[PDB]
Amino acid sequence: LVLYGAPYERAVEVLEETLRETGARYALLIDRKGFVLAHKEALWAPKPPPLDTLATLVASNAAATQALAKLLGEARFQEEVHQGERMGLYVDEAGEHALLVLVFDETAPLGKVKLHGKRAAEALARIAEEALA
Amino acid sequence: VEPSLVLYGAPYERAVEVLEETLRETGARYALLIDRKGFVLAHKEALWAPKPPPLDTLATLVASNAAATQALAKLLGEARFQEEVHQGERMGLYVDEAGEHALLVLVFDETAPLGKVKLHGKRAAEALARIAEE
Ligand SMILES: [Mg+2]
Ligand SMILES: [Mg+2]
Repeated sequence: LVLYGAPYERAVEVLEETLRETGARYALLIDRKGFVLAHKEALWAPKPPPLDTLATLVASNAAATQALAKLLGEARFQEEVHQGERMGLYVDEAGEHALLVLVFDETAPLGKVKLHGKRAAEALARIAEEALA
Repeated sequence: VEPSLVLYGAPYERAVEVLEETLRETGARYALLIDRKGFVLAHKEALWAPKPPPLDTLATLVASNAAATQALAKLLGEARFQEEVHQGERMGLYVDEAGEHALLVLVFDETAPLGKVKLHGKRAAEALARIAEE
């Protein structure tokens, strides 16, 4: 998967609107190998952790949790939320081959992270499908 | 190797009562307390639920994931994640710390609302942390 030109612009605007609606810090669209396709940071937030590193670790986790999903009777998980004391991550599918990642702190309410995250994942899935066909 | 903690006698009965209560309040299928090596310390299944998947394998895989996501937690400034939800189309899993060395796991389907799973799951995990610490 590779986005450039118009579809890239469109994915970046989705990530921008998603950050405004959720109050999350960083939003990324990544492939399942961990390659960053697009990313946006909230102006107010500090410098993120290295985002390629974050993406590789999220893609490792997505491959690894499939065995557990299969034990529950499904090919893979659709979404996962990992909460620390102060930081959390929401990961959702953007179609078959990509993942939306949102990194948030206590100032994003989780309900919004998940609601606008789902919506963003669907918009990104259309972008990704249209760019792949 | 032995478990990080083993329960017996009254702590055990009390951990089992937490698990049964949590199943009733949440509508979840299976409720387990496990350690970070994958041993099942206590488990309870809802009377209506079918036979679970192999619960020793479920605890092992949850424990493997709990080790593996520490690098990602560290990257975000945390020693490890404190709670995780893995959501499938129909099934889900809620994992929460029960003190330093044990994890509460709840396995649910769409008949358990997620807001109940999390609220009663967090209460269970705190009651189990106490049982564990002592
Ligand atoms: Mg999804
Ligand atoms: Mg907790």
